[PDB]
Amino acid sequence: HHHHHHENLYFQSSAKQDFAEGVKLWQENAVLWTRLVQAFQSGDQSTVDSLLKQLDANAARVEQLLQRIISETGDELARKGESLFQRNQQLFSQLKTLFSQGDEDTAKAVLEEIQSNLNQIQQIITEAQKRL
Repeated sequence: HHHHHHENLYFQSSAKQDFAEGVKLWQENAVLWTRLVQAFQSGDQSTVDSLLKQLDANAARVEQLLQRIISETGDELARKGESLFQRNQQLFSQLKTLFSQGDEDTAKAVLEEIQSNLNQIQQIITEAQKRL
């Protein structure tokens, strides 16, 4: 890893490593969520639920990685991203309830919220890379 930024920044290479791992997990989540939406459209809640479990697991994994970045470096962007993943975790359990009830209408709206969160996370990733 390299940190040759012209600004006096204290980003750690081990934090950058954790960041890279978090991004890869997010990329996986992006694929899993994309498929989730496809399953949602087809009405296959059983696949959706399974994917939500994977999405939640990865979200927690990234959360931990971001906390490590905060602990070592103190990246405010990691904190921002963390809260977005934490919200997604909440929304994943919200979907679980909604699909258990059968309320796909609201579940759609929740998925839309998750989408916008993923977009914000992408922005965090982009800007974090700039600072790294």
